[PDB]
Amino acid sequence: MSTKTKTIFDEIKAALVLKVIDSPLGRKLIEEKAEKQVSKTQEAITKPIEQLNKATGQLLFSDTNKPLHNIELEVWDRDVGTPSDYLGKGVTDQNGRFEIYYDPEKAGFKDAPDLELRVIDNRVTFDSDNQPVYTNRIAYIIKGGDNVTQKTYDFGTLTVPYWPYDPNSPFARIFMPNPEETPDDYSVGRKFQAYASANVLTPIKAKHTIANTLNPKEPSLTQIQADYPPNLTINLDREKPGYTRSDEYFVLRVLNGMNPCLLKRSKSDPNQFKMSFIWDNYEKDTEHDLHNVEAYFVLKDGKLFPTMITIQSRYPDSLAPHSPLKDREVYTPNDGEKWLQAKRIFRTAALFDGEAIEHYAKAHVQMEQYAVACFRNLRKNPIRLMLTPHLKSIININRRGDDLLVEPNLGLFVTNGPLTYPGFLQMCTEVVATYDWKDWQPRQPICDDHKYAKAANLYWQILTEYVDAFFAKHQQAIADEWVEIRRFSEDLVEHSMPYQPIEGIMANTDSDYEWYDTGELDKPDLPRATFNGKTKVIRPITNSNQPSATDIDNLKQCCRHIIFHTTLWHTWVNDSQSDEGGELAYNSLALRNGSFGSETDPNIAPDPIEATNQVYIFSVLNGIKYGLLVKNEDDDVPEELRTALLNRKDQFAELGIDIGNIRTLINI
Ligand SMILES: [Fe+2]
Ligand code: NA
Repeated sequence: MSTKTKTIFDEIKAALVLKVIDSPLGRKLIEEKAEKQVSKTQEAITKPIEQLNKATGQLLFSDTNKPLHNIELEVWDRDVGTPSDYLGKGVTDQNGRFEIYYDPEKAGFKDAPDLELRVIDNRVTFDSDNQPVYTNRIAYIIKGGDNVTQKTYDFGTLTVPYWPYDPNSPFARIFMPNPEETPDDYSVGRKFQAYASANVLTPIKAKHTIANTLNPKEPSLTQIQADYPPNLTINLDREKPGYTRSDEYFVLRVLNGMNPCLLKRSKSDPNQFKMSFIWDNYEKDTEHDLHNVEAYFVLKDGKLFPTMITIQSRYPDSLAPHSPLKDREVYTPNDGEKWLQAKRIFRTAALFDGEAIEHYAKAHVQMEQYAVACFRNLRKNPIRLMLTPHLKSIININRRGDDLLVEPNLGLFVTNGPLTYPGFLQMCTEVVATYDWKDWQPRQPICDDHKYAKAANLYWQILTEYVDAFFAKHQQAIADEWVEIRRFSEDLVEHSMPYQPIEGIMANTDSDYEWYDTGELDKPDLPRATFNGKTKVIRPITNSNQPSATDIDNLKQCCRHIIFHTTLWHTWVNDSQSDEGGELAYNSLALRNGSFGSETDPNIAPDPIEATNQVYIFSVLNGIKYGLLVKNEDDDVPEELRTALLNRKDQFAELGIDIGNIRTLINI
């Protein structure tokens, strides 16, 4: 086997690299990498303006050719084999035009400056006394004329690749071939936690992988499970045997698990509920099985009990979408082990769906567009201070997932998922083509045990208070620089997906059943705009250069949406990955060879390498936990939000939630 040797050397290689980085050598390089990307903020050139010289011009985005507005510019002298010299500061106007006053005399050495224009980025931090701290970063450098001896030097109109859009993605994403040159890097802490976690967990996965080549049936599932730390379900079953396989727990995790199911209620019998996963739209891979599974529940006295689970499976042959299905089967809670096996199958469909749609699609992809637009257009406007800390760093993790999670042949969700890469992708494009911010609100609690709904609504009201307060406080500044909000809106609409009414797994085909709550769902009746000849999925926040009641409310809602999904939602879906899928016997992204058998059957379960990679990835992804609202390890979370969340600590406690476990952003 040609693959065995290279696989081994690759696992070894990975291990060694992690040794190097998770060490003094690695840490020094990381920390210094962080320190160099800080631009020393220069002081104003106080001197008579007549005695000063000037440089003028206009800056445009390289991809939209729109003005690069309100961005800081520094005039420097670039000298060969000599340190550069600072000559003057200034900003672009809303048309990207600039008239920088610079002093040639800070040349010192030469008779005339050889000009160099720097585009300057910056992050805002709050100090001890809650006052803004501006930390610069060099965004771009343009070479200007040499021997400049004119009292006005003009660059004219130039383009700048500032946060460019990826033209090869079906999604609005940043263009980042080299993730090593991100314009928004992680914190050194986030990096350190990552490399540490990986250094602990990777030698295990490596051991298993190397072991698998020596014997394709080894290591056992028992050995793989043992060699990793236990998860929630293992612990639970260690206290009370078989608890997590019970109906009560099945329902609880359907409601509040990693994939918190938005159930369908019956129109005739409002006590009847169901959840459908149908994959007729998608291409099955050759290894795993595919199951159209539907779980039915009844509501009795504020409790949800499972009534049946129907399973309709693809033949192993049935690869292409809409290929033949085996006869649908029906399972009730008294059908014993076939009932238990049905519950496991449902769990796996729910886990793969949860990772594709609820996680990767709804959280990562949907929020990246807001990130890119935000950092593209929000500078002078206070809303920046409100949005950036939640949208920062997400470009990094998505670009990483391009290799780690959703790579055409090596990514976990593709490989371990029952679909081909085109299938998984199709799920993603399908749902993201319908995600908008307008009139969006969290689902309502079906019952008292519906923890996620209660949690989500509480958090939502917190966000409402926060947003209202913030908008009130910075009203004048928000209005004064509303143009930024317009450019923000325009970038969002223009770069979003073309709208496409829902289809596939998340589309209801049932006449009897309707979504019990529609607040999170797509509102097709609400008008959407058109760009480039297609109706766009994201609705515009504004189309005027000054705010109005409508426009302001629009912005407030968009802000609520963004903050909600970048904090609580992603927290919930991501940090629940171990709890749902840490134990192989209980859950996986797919099943094999009929999917029916005892949960100890290694033929049904993932093969050793898929298994170990499953547990590895879940444990890593939930094991890295940097960036929490309460902890505020980056000192950039506006204090109003913090105090709003802290104020409501105990109501969250009453739902078994620590507000300190709520992440600030998406960076894992
Ligand atoms: Fe994530
Ligand atoms: Na696959």
